[PDB]
Amino acid sequence: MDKIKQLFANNYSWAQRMKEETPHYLWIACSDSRVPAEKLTNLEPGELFVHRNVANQVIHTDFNCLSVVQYAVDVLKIEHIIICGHTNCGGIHAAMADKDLGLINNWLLHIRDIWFKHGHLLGKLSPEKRADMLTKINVAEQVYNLGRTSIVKSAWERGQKLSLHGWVYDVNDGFLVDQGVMATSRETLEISYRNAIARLSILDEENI
Amino acid sequence: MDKIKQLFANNYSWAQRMKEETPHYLWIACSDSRVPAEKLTNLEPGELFVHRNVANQVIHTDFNCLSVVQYAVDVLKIEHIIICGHTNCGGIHAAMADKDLGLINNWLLHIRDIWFKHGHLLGKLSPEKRADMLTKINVAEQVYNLGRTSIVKSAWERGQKLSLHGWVYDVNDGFLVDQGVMATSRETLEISYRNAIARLSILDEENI
Amino acid sequence: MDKIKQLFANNYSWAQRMKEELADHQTPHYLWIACSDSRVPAEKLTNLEPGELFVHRNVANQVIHTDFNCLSVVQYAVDVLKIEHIIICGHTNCGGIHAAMADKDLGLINNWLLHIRDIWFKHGHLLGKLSPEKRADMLTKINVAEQVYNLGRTSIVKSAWERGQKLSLHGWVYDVNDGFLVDQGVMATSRETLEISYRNAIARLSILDEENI
Amino acid sequence: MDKIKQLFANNYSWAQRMKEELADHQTPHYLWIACSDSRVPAEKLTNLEPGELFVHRNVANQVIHTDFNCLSVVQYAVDVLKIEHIIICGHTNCGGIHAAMADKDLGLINNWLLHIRDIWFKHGHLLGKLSPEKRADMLTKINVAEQVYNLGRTSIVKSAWERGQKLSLHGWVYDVNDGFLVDQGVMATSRETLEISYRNAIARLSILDEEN
Ligand SMILES: [Zn+2]
Ligand SMILES: [Zn+2]
Ligand SMILES: [Zn+2]
Ligand SMILES: [Zn+2]
Repeated sequence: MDKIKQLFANNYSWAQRMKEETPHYLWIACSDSRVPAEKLTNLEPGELFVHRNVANQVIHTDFNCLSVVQYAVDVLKIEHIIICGHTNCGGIHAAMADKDLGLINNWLLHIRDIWFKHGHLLGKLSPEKRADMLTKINVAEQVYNLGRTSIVKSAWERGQKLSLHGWVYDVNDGFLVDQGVMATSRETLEISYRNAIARLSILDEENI
Repeated sequence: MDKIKQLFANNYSWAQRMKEETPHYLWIACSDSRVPAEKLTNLEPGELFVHRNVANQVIHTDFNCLSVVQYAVDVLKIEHIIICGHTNCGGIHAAMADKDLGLINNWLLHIRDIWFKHGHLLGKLSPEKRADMLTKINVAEQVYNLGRTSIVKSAWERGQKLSLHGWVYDVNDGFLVDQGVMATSRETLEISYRNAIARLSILDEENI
Repeated sequence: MDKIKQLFANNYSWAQRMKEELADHQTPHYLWIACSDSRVPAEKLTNLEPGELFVHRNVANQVIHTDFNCLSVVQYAVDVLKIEHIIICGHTNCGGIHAAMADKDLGLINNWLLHIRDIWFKHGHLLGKLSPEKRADMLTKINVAEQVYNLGRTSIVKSAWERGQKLSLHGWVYDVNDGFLVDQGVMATSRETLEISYRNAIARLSILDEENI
Repeated sequence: MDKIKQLFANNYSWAQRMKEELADHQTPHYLWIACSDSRVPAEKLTNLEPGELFVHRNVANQVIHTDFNCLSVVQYAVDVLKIEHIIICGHTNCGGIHAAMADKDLGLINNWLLHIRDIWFKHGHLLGKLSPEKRADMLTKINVAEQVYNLGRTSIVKSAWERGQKLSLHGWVYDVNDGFLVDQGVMATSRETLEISYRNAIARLSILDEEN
């Protein structure tokens, strides 16, 4: 192992070079995302409370992610939760491949369920565009799952200001693109989710 | 919603400025650590595969983290997993506080079990230093847990090259500090864990 | 307190009776995944010999993709105990199904039951074609079919099949008023037979008797 | 395959018999958390009226702090069904305890059982004083004590107590050779009684008869 030594070297050089010269958002992103949230958003370290998992999921009964959410909402009183996906997501491609990759396959079955849920849409899409579309639909679905948590519903019910957001950044331009699901209440969840799916389901003439 | 608008402005300006101008590590870090791993390690982007949760835990039965680990080891063939803690960890402080914070308290009970495991040590330490020591002990314990997973044990059993590391990022100097648990095998895990705890139990003349 | 004291008295009485008036069946041959409501016990339903059932019970008998607890029961049952039959058993008048369908925030359990609500959505057209007082029991039946489908898609079961291990998956429901086990159609000995039977089962359930419309 | 066909014939036979020869107990009054081994069924052990038990079973009857499955059963039982008694029941000759104690990689289940191994090491001094053939049954007992302790530290149970809701936690073990439920000593109606009873139970288990 030389890569560990290289990492210590780079950390030392960075820290030295730098010295020579209340979080407000919960950010839920993917483990294989290339650009850190803070870089994408030009925020100061500490501004974001960050959870990262494979393919940026909010699975209904994932104690890990739900714990981060409950802590953020009920304890940190964070007012904004952002789910950020990205193009060329290895998690998404892994979910779409037909290989048993072992335990991770069970995690990615939730994504496969989303694929089936939108099977009519994705079936009408030319196969090479399907990954990008799934990546976007996934973000929309994860915001919907987040807004359906007991944690978020309760926060809203008691009058706590809390907004949910779902974006995708394209590795080809670094722009965050809103996928259209934005919730500040259960009604705005339902409406913007339906709206967003309808919009995502309009395919360019690369159909069937 | 101004904070969200600001984020889109920063992102746009960032990506414009930027244009006009195989992961090798699994990095398991804390959701409330402030400096991102990518910056701190000053590596090539995409070099890190990142999981972040509250208090950088590898819980034996956490599907989320174990999935990341299995994926990283069995599929990505990553050779280095690093658990990184950090000083002034809100997760650790939360674990040590006697408040019911709701669901997150269940997540942090694993940390409290670690505190009890090392209760004699921590009790001999002045109260204002205990959070600091628990944070370090926690990293050693999480590396131990990681090395005890079926995934890591199997990887080693079949002769796959895989190392586990446990560091703490020090905010006051930006340096990664090795906590001394470094495992390339079950035997090196046992020894370096025992070695690490023994070293961490030497308290500065600030006893009782 | 009196309920507990009475429980010990019931137990002591039964155990002592047994004495002055299981070990041969060390390894169970069936895994029974069922609901925590435990209306009619599996033993009563099946009249199997003592020890033959390995049992997991959770709210509304779910096999959630990423549930470490259930997946652990399944993996141990299949890879360690070498069980060749897994049965998912639902039941009518299921409190979990009823809670899942109710709008109330019951707290933590709502998150567990969101998986059943997803299933409800997944078959919303069909369930909307049913009379209101028939919907819970249709959702109970559909739930069981979906859980067999989930079980058969686990890495655990698929790997068992892929390496030639004999394993069958079953999904039944009984009416709590009569105790007759009814097969819901999803029965898998392979990924192919899972696909076919799952598809056929949903198609069959979508052909509504006019009583239920 | 014949086993299944037989099972349906048994069922039809029993159900048919019943017809030509539960609904009054729609809400159970006990939560029974026990092992998937299900050696002597809870109904047989307790002789309760049909429907009185709400049952969760998993390998080696664990209450893991972050297990959504068990915690969901517990929260539904406490907050929704308003159950006032939760019982954790272990049993001798537990395959999960035996698997926990063995060094074999059995795959995924090993991760679930790492929690039992943590308990094994937590009480490593005690368990080393026992004769090898007595260790599994001692770990079974300690396991139950520790799971009651975990249950009583859940946010679900602490909140129930905090708000004044009547709730008791129990931890029993039965010998598969005789069916007598034996109380392992951790019994909590409050956080304070949880602590005292937990400490007392471990102390009592630490006082060894003959078997060294
Ligand atoms: Zn990704
Ligand atoms: Zn932290
Ligand atoms: Zn039920
Ligand atoms: Zn057992």
